[PDB]
Amino acid sequence: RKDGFDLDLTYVTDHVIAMSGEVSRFFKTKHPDKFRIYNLCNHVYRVMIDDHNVPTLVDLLKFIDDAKVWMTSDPDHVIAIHCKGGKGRTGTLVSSWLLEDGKFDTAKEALEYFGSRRTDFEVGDVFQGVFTASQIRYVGYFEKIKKNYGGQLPPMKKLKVTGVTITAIQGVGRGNGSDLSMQIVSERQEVLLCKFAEGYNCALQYDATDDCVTCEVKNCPVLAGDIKVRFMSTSKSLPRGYDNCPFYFWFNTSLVEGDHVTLKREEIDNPHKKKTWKIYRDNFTVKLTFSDA
Repeated sequence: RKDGFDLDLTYVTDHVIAMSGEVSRFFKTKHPDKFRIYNLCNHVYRVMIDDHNVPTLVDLLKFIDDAKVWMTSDPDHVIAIHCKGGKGRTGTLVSSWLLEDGKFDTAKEALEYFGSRRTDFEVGDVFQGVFTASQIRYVGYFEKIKKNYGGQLPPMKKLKVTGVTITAIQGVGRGNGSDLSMQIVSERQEVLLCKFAEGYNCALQYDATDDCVTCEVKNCPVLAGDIKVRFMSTSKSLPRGYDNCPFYFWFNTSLVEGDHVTLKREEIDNPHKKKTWKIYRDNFTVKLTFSDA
């Protein structure tokens, strides 16, 4: 800002920018004809990602391909990734790029580096100060793709949710799952809704001894690719976090191992924030049971 530019702009590296008339002016003078801008919310590449959500794995690989050709074609080329505040969504793509460009071997290091450069958190509180749990997971997904699938999408696995289990239920909503409903979202569309107490597409069992609820999930259509699962509540005590609900997460069907996915507190979106840890206890987990489809 010694040059007089007042932009919320960070050189994550010398050639990788994260940011939130003055902007066009900055790139025209500092990087004339040598910039590519990525809009997350004609040297412009658009990818629309909802606040506090992830790009699909397809969105992410498309971006990587586009970024790579631009970056490799000229030493002085720069990429600039912009968002609302240029935080979690921006960090997801930048960290993925940093992994692609070889600067880091692991997602954890890439993510932590982005957080240290972009924010004044620095290392320690980066993971939940900057990213959602799904955002962390998706950069981890990209790491696995690069290491084990040659930078390409894994073989498609199609699944159906046959069950959901939630542990440490006491103190969450009404404490017996009766306030809860579950929505499954694929490609921006609701594909299943379960209302627990009522038995609407499901059957609820509450176990007071194990402090858990288990719900048989009925009528799930075939799920393929990136799946968002949202939980809603009619209770007064369960706060809504991001995404207008108590808790939610994204996963990719083709990266599920075995017949289930179990997510710990820190792996679920909203409970990942420390402010909620009086509600979501250390043993709070959500597990989805699948069948092959």
